[PDB]
Formats: sequence, C-alpha cells, structure tokens
Amino acid sequence: MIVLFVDFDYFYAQVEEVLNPSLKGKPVVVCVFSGRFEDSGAVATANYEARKFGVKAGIPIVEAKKILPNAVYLPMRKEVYQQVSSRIMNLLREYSEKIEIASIDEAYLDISDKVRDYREAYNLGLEIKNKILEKEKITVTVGISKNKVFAKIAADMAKPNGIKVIDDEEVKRLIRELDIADVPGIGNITAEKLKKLGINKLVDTLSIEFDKLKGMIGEAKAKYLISLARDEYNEPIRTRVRKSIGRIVTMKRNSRNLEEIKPYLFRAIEESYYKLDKRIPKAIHVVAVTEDLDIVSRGRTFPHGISKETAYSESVKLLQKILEEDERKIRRIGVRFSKFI
DNA sequence: GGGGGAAGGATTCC
DNA sequence: ATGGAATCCTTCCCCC
Ligand SMILES: [Ca+2]
Ligand SMILES: [Ca+2]
Ligand SMILES: [Ca+2]
Ligand SMILES: [Ca+2]
Repeated sequence: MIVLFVDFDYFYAQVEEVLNPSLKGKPVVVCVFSGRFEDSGAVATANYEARKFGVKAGIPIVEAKKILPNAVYLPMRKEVYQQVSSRIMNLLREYSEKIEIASIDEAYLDISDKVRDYREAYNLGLEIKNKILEKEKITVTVGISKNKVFAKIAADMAKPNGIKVIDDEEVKRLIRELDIADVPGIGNITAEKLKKLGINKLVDTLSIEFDKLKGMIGEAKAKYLISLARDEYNEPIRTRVRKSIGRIVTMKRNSRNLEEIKPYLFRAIEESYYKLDKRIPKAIHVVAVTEDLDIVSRGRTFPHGISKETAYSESVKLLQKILEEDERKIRRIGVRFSKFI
C-alpha cells in the first residue's frame, strides 16, 4: 500500500494573497473578529512571513498586533476559501478515485493500483504540486508513505512547498526516533499523560502493559499507537461524510440574561439552517461557552426531523437547562444539528 | 453479561 | 482567545 497526502500551504492566508497578489512578501494575518471591543478576537492562520515571528493560529489578534503592528490584518472570508478548496479537490479526484477529503485543506490519495515504487510516487507528487500551482496558483506540500499517518508526518516535515517520501526502512528508524507528541492525535493533554507513563518515542508503547496504557489514554488511542508502532497501522482511505453542521457566535458581553442571549441563539439557528442545505437532522445541541472558556451543552433527539420553527422552540428550552443547571455567565452561544435522515 | 442508544464531556485538528 | 467539526470516553438506560 502507498499513500500520497496533500496539505495546502498556509491556506487561508495563501488564498488572500492569490486574490490580491500584492500581499506576497508581506506579513499576512487572517483574523476572526468578535466585535466586543475594537481588536477582540483571535487569529485563524497567517503566512510564513508573520509566522516566523510567533504569529500563529490561536493567539489573540491583540497579541499578534504587539508583535507585528504593521502586518496586514485581514478578516476571515471562509465561503471564499471553501469554493477555492473545492476546485482543487475536484482536480485531485482526477489522479485517484480512492480519495479522502479530510479537511478544507487536506486530502489522502490511495495510489497503490496506479503506480509502483516510491520513485514513481514521487513523480506523481510533482505532477500535482504543479497542476495546482498552474491552475489555482496555490503551493502545497505532499507526503508519501505506506499509511495515512506516515504520509501526513512526511508532509509535516516538508512544509511549506515541500514534498517528502518516507520509505519502509525509514518508517522503522522513525518509530524508534520520533517524538510521540509529533504523532497526529496527540495533543498537549495526551502527550503529557504519556510522559508520566514514561512514553516518549513511538516504540515505548510496546514496553508497557496494554491495560495500564488503556487506563491512561483510553482504549482507542491505546490500540492506535500500538498498531502504529508494530508497523501494523493500515487504515483505509474513504469518502468522509459530514455528520453535523452548526454555528457559534460571540456575544458583545458575557451574560446570564435569557433575553439578551436569545437574539444570538436564533441568529446561530438561522445561519445553521441555511448551512443545512436540504438536510433534515433528527438531533440538536445547544452549545455554550461559559465565561471561564469551559464548554457545556444540552441536546435532544427526535424520532422525526427538526423544522426551523421547532428548533427555535427546543433551543430555548435547552438554553434554559444550561442556565438552570450550570451557574456561570455565558460568553458564546451556538447550535449544532446532527443525526440527519 | 451485553447490545444498542442516547447524553454529557473530552480532546484533537485545521 | 474564534469558530468549525470529529472522535472517543463514561454513565445511564432499557431490556433481553
Ligand atoms: Ca495547510
Ligand atoms: Ca501534535
Ligand atoms: Ca469541565
Ligand atoms: Ca494542516
């Protein structure tokens, strides 16, 4: 088996540049504002110009500005970035029929019955970096190896505009010498847990009793890491299917006033129901971010589908269970439809 | 002893 | 300090 993984370089910022080529060479930060105060909000992504000074995804806009006051701060235009991605995904389906669109800027190609050896692989890699650069004027990074995970690690190593092949013998030196926090699925919480278990490199999972491992990181992560380390991971490329839609908005100010919140809550629903297309969810969740950035949500499943009018009614109820049950002020409120028929 | 769901929270990734 | 979505984990639930 051979996986070719494609990762679109500094994606949103790169789109804003493509759409205004004057931006190239300049620090570019794609911002998501919140309209509480003037520069309230957070950073979505930024180019490598900006990123080289610590301006990354997730920091507040405010921080970013202290660091690079004269950078180009642009507001997020997701609709736009979505149409552009789509076109590249269509283009991608013209190389393998076996394709997993994993995110707005990521995809996996199964190219086993379409190439022999990593030399051919590598070449088809170049054909795609190219075709995209020509068609949609976008740089990407490509990773090639035997499974999705090592395909994706390969890409992570070559970013940006890179390409990298991990062969089977290097996969082995990796398992020995790769930091576990660098494995996909291992956020900061899981990395630290493993540290305490004295698990630093992929190989360390073999030296520990499965039950203790399972006890610390759950059964799924457990078997995931273990199979990865045994050179036995081989999960299949398949058409991902969208299982929930939803909106979340930030309120001008934190509050516990039902009548103050509702106008944000219904706007979330309006946007949500627009985003639904013609899909009918059986389920609805009302999602609150309390003042301390904790998250809490009540939901409900129907035996039928949920009309806009009905969803209004239930969301108001579910909002109340929150305010009743939880005792915090609420900073953000949104909705999420799922269980579509 | 176990299969489903369903709900609430956890964690991750882009 | 945003906003979107997936996955997995525990408990609870009903019932066989
Ligand atoms: Ca990317
Ligand atoms: Ca990581
Ligand atoms: Ca909590
Ligand atoms: Ca990425």
